[PDB]
Amino acid sequence: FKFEFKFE
Amino acid sequence: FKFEFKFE
Amino acid sequence: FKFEFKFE
Amino acid sequence: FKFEFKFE
Amino acid sequence: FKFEFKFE
Amino acid sequence: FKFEFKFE
Amino acid sequence: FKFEFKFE
Amino acid sequence: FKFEFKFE
Amino acid sequence: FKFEFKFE
Amino acid sequence: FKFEFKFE
Amino acid sequence: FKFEFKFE
Amino acid sequence: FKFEFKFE
Amino acid sequence: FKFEFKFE
Amino acid sequence: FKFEFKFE
Amino acid sequence: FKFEFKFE
Amino acid sequence: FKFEFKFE
Amino acid sequence: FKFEFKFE
Amino acid sequence: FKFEFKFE
Amino acid sequence: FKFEFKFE
Amino acid sequence: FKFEFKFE
Amino acid sequence: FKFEFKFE
Amino acid sequence: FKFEFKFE
Amino acid sequence: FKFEFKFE
Amino acid sequence: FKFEFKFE
Amino acid sequence: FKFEFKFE
Amino acid sequence: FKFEFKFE
Amino acid sequence: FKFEFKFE
Amino acid sequence: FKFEFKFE
Amino acid sequence: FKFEFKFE
Amino acid sequence: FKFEFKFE
Amino acid sequence: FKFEFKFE
Amino acid sequence: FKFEFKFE
Amino acid sequence: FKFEFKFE
Amino acid sequence: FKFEFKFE
Amino acid sequence: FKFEFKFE
Amino acid sequence: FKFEFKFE
Amino acid sequence: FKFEFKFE
Amino acid sequence: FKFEFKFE
Amino acid sequence: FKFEFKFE
Amino acid sequence: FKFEFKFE
Amino acid sequence: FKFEFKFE
Amino acid sequence: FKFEFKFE
Amino acid sequence: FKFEFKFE
Amino acid sequence: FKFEFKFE
Amino acid sequence: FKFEFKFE
Amino acid sequence: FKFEFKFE
Amino acid sequence: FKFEFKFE
Amino acid sequence: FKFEFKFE
Amino acid sequence: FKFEFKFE
Amino acid sequence: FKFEFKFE
Amino acid sequence: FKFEFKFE
Amino acid sequence: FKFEFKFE
Amino acid sequence: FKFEFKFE
Amino acid sequence: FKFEFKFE
Amino acid sequence: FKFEFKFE
Amino acid sequence: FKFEFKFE
Amino acid sequence: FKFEFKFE
Amino acid sequence: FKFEFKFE
Amino acid sequence: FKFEFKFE
Amino acid sequence: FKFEFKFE
Amino acid sequence: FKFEFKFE
Amino acid sequence: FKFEFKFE
Amino acid sequence: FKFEFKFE
Amino acid sequence: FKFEFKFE
Amino acid sequence: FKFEFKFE
Amino acid sequence: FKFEFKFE
Amino acid sequence: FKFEFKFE
Amino acid sequence: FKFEFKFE
Amino acid sequence: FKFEFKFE
Amino acid sequence: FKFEFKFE
Amino acid sequence: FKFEFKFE
Amino acid sequence: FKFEFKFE
Repeated sequence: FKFEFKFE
Repeated sequence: FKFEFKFE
Repeated sequence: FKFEFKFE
Repeated sequence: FKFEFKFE
Repeated sequence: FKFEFKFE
Repeated sequence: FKFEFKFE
Repeated sequence: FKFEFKFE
Repeated sequence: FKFEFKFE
Repeated sequence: FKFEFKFE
Repeated sequence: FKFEFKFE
Repeated sequence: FKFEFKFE
Repeated sequence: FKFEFKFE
Repeated sequence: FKFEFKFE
Repeated sequence: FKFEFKFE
Repeated sequence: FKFEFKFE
Repeated sequence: FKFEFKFE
Repeated sequence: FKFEFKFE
Repeated sequence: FKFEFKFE
Repeated sequence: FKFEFKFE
Repeated sequence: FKFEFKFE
Repeated sequence: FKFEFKFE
Repeated sequence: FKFEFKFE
Repeated sequence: FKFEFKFE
Repeated sequence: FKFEFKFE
Repeated sequence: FKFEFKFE
Repeated sequence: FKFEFKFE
Repeated sequence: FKFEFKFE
Repeated sequence: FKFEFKFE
Repeated sequence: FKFEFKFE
Repeated sequence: FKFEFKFE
Repeated sequence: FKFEFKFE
Repeated sequence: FKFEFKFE
Repeated sequence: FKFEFKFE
Repeated sequence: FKFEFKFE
Repeated sequence: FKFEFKFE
Repeated sequence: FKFEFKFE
Repeated sequence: FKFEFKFE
Repeated sequence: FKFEFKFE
Repeated sequence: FKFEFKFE
Repeated sequence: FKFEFKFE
Repeated sequence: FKFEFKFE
Repeated sequence: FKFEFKFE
Repeated sequence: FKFEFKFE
Repeated sequence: FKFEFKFE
Repeated sequence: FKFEFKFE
Repeated sequence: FKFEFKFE
Repeated sequence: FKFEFKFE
Repeated sequence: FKFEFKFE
Repeated sequence: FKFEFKFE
Repeated sequence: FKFEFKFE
Repeated sequence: FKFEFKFE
Repeated sequence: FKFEFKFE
Repeated sequence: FKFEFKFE
Repeated sequence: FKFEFKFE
Repeated sequence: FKFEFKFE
Repeated sequence: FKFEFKFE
Repeated sequence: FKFEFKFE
Repeated sequence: FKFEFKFE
Repeated sequence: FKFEFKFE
Repeated sequence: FKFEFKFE
Repeated sequence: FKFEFKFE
Repeated sequence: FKFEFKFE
Repeated sequence: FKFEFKFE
Repeated sequence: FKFEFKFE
Repeated sequence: FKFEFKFE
Repeated sequence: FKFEFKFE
Repeated sequence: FKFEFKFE
Repeated sequence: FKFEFKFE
Repeated sequence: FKFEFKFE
Repeated sequence: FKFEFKFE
Repeated sequence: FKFEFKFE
Repeated sequence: FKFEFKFE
């Protein structure tokens, strides 16, 4: 159950 | 169940 | 069951 | 339950 | 229950 | 309960 | 309860 | 309760 | 209660 | 209460 | 109450 | 109260 | 009150 | 009060 | 009050 | 007051 | 006041 | 005042 | 005689 | 014989 | 016979 | 006769 | 028979 | 007849 | 029967 | 009839 | 029956 | 009927 | 019944 | 009916 | 009943 | 009814 | 009752 | 009713 | 009552 | 009512 | 996060 | 062979 | 997220 | 065989 | 962080 | 068999 | 850091 | 069997 | 560094 | 059984 | 380096 | 039983 | 190198 | 019982 | 190399 | 009882 | 190699 | 009692 | 910023 | 399967 | 910087 | 399952 | 630099 | 489960 | 360089 | 559980 | 080089 | 619990 | 080469 | 508890 | 080669 | 407690 | 080969 | 306490 | 082969 | 105290 959050 | 979140 | 969300 | 957090 | 925080 | 902290 | 802190 | 500290 | 400190 | 100290 | 000091 | 000292 | 000194 | 001295 | 000296 | 001397 | 000398 | 002498 | 099965 | 089935 | 099932 | 099961 | 279940 | 169980 | 439970 | 229990 | 509990 | 207890 | 408690 | 107690 | 206390 | 006491 | 105190 | 006292 | 004092 | 005294 | 599996 | 799996 | 598989 | 697992 | 498991 | 586990 | 476990 | 453990 | 344990 | 331990 | 212990 | 110990 | 001990 | 010891 | 001891 | 000892 | 001793 | 001794 | 997701 | 996310 | 997450 | 994160 | 985390 | 981190 | 940590 | 670290 | 540590 | 370290 | 240590 | 070390 | 040590 | 060592 | 030692 | 050693 | 020793 | 040794 992955979750990535890239800001840039 | 991956979830990608790019912001830029 | 991927899900991408690109904002930019 | 991974959680990725990139900032750059 | 991993948690990564990359800054760079 | 791992916790990753990269700074570069 | 691990904790990594990479600086580089 | 491990604690990692890399500096390079 | 480990503690590592790698410099290199 | 271990304490690791690498220098290379 | 261990203490290691590796230089190399 | 051990004390390790590696030099190589 | 041990003390080790390894050189190699 | 042991004292270890390795040289190789 | 031990003292070891290993050379090899 | 022991004294160890290894040479191999 | 022991003294050991091992050569091998 | 013992004195040990091994040669093998 | 392997069998890979990826999901995500 | 190897067999992959990558769904995503 | 080997069998993998990687969900993520 | 292995069976791998990854989650994340 | 071997069985792994790696959650992360 | 092993059974592995990883968490993290 | 062997059983591991590695938390980390 | 072992039972391993790792923490860290 | 054997039982380990390794904390670290 | 052992019981291991590691700390570190 | 045996019981170990190794602190280090 | 033993009881081990290590420190170091 | 036996009791050990090894400090090192 | 023993009692061991190691130091080193 | 027996009592040991080994210093080394 | 013994009492051991080692030194070395 | 017996008493030993072994110095070596 | 003995008293042992070793030296070496 | 329920799971169901059948083999053979 | 045969295989079956359910998620959620 | 049901799955069905047959080989051979 | 059969298998079942629940998380959370 | 509850867990449930059934085999066989 | 059966299995159950709770964390936190 | 509470723990709960049941087998069989 | 049954098991229980508390840290901190 | 408090500890609590119950078995059976 | 029961168990309890305090450090520091 | 204080210690506290209770069994049974 | 009960137990107590102080170092330093 | 002071020591303190109490049993029972 | 009771116990006490001083070194140095 | 001074020593101090008290029992009972 | 009481005890005292000096070396050197 | 001087010695000093007192009992009681 | 009292005791005294000289060597060499 | 707000987000909401539903599946099934 | 339900999800939620909040940012900023 | 702020963050909030909900699952289930 | 609830989560929170704060930065800066 | 500041950081804060909450779970549960 | 609560956490805190400070740097610099 | 400075560092501070809090848990619980 | 409280922690502190200083470097340089 | 300098270093300082505090716990508790 | 307090600590200090100096090098060079 | 120089070294210095403090505890307590 | 104080310590010192010199080398070379 | 030279060496020097101090304690206390 | 003072010490010295010379080699070569 | 040469050697020299001093104590006290 | 003084010492000397010669070899070869 | 040669050898020489001095004490005192 | 003086010593000598010859071999071969």
